[PDB]
Amino acid sequence: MSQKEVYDAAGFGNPVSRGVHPAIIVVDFSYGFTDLQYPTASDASLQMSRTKEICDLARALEFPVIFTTIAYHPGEIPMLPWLEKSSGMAALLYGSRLVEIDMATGIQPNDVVVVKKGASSFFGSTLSSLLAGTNTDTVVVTGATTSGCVRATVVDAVQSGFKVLVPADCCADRAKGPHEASLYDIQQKYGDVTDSDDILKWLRSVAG
Amino acid sequence: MSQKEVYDAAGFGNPVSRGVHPAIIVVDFSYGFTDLQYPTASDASLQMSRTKEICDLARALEFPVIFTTIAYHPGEIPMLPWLEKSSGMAALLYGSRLVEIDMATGIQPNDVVVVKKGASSFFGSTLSSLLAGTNTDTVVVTGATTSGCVRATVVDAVQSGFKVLVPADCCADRAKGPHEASLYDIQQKYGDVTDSDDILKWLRSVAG
Amino acid sequence: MSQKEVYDAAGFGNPVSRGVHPAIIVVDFSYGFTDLQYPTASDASLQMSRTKEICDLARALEFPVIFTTIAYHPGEIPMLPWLEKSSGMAALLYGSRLVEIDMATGIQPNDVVVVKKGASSFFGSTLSSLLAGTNTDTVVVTGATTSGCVRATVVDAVQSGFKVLVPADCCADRAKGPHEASLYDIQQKYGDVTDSDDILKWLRSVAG
Amino acid sequence: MSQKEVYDAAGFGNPVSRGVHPAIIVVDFSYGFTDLQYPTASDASLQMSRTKEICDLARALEFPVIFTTIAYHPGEIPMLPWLEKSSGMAALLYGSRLVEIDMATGIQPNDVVVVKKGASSFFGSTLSSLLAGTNTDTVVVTGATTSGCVRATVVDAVQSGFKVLVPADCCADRAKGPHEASLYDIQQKYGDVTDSDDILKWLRSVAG
Repeated sequence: MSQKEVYDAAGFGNPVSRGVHPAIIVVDFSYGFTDLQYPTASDASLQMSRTKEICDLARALEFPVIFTTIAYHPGEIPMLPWLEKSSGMAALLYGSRLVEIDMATGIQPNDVVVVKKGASSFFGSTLSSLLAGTNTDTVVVTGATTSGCVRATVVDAVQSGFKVLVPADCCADRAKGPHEASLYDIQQKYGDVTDSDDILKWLRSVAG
Repeated sequence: MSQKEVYDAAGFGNPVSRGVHPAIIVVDFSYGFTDLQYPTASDASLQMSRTKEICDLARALEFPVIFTTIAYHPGEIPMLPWLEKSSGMAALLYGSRLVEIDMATGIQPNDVVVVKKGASSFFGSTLSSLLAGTNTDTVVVTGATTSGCVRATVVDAVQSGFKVLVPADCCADRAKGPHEASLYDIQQKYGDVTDSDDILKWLRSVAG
Repeated sequence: MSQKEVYDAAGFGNPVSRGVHPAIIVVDFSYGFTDLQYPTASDASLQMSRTKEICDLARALEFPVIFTTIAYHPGEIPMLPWLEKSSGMAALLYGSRLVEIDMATGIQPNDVVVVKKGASSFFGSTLSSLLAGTNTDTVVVTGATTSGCVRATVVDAVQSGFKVLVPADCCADRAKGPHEASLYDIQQKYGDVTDSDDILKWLRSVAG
Repeated sequence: MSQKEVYDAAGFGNPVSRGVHPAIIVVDFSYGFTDLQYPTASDASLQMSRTKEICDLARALEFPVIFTTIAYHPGEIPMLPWLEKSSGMAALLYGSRLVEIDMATGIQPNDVVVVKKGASSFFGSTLSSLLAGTNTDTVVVTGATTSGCVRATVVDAVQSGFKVLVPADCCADRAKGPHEASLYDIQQKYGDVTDSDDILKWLRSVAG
């Protein structure tokens, strides 16, 4: 059997039947991840403009739009073993520009920001409670990086009881390889990989 | 700059300074994932044998050895959106042979089994509590599959405050591509990828 | 100011605006907690019959009905510090009668049982995912004991994003004092304390 | 039999065998809970002074000292059902004086502050990860209020795998009844209730 045949027989890759209460999660489009002056950053310019379109529509339709950022207090750095492996993350300190949401996302004062300490937007955060509290059934995940925080957020979203959509053109990464690998795993096991055009049309449809 | 230089500059790929309270986590070496009569399974013959060596030594040294398995009640199936995407997992039912831990692992009567409903062994489970309760500082993660439950468990282990070691020869997957992509991401961001020979020598060293 | 005036000015004791997607959580009505032959048990006979009425109605109306039980593998006992304080709980072993749901609840084969290791039905369990996955917005909490597992479950339910109702006549405890104290705290801070008559009428109303 | 005999027979009230890696958790000694100009506050003058002694010693011994606070973005308010019941908490806004830690605690610039959205300091927060990451085995819990955030934090600490000590003279509440009821439940089921004198002597003993 080919890999495609193996995954098919294993029952992977089924489509998600989308719900009627969407929410947008924008994962770590902070300057630390989007401004190339910083060692941890990637080129996310196109991805942020696509994400802005999605968020602008969702916000106007009164669907939840939630941004995430990784930020640390100095005393937390030696306490968290993730920062031993991923030591570049220690630069993401409260009060620094690195932790601020990139303005290219079109973030507005109303928009809730959730601060987290790991990869997943759900881990050690209030995110699940906000989604459950707004009766969310379907999440659209965007952000940086595809192979890191985005993939981790996607796994947690489906595990938490939410259907997951991922517009590939809204996900940025440091390299094509890990980007493609995570989108494959997501499409097979965790959510539907699609594009912003689909998302936009879909959001208009559920509002209608 | 090259991918290697980008990840280096971003602060990834640092070694783990190993602790002195090890625990072994054996992720989903149930018959459902190891016996090729089931379409969800992979060839894990070598991997289980190497995992057995690690577990036997750890158990003899009184380090926690914890096995995980995915099992569902019929009523849970329509409740969990993961099962929409990965519908093959719905075969993993309480009372079935699919959910039983494969005896090739060497599992003993008093070894703890954690039942979970998703990919990560930590998600919606008692795992973090067992490890914190035993003052564990370093986990060795093994099992099936590398790109699925293993990877998810590794991300959660480091996020939960445990240093992570992953012996690659103890991890099985249904395809080479996803296996290697996950090992890459782990080595960069989440833990140290190594082999069973290293783990065995290391466990004896902490015992000494 | 009187205590009543203090709590009122502090903004406590507001009513809950009930949602339209109810679920019933039956906390630890296992024989270990309901059969007086066991040291950990209380008289829960009246409470179980009221709970049975609620569950029978909810089940027939196709609202989720979920039972919880505390059960341990022998190897878990030394790992969990809760069992150092509450050592009677160590008797609740898998395969024992103590962990079985009391038949007086009217539990049916279809009903999902969630196994947990602590007080809260949400802690280290799949409960939140089942409720989110069924688009639940309002939970009715019943079980044993009011001051222990019930109160803990109630706190976690509201924290998790669900509105909470507690029929007092469905909650059993070892003594009146702790029972009354927890119902007070719940009414002030966490949910609406009411009775089974109210719940039954309310469930019929949302179905209608 | 009497209540005392019932709790004894049920296996409650056992002493905690204290560990050797202490951490201090200071629960919500923010101005919102300690400054009587705010209707959510209680007199915590003595309690903060005794907590300061514990924190000063722990900090000098390089044991983690972690402060918690409840803070909301305006957008989060309609999302969290806890705020429907306990509407006074909606005053606890980012940027306000209400959410700042009271300087009477002795809090130092590099002491870690964890922001949370509910009662328990562990719920939807990074707290468990910080404690596991520092190999903490025993927590001392202090703060406001005994029957609310303190109690919830204590339940979660033991559930999360940490032994719990609660110096009663470091816990403040807005009424005597709930304070005593919570201390009773804790002493029976979750941790050891003691005083600051004991904690100070104990901390020096583990240091020796």
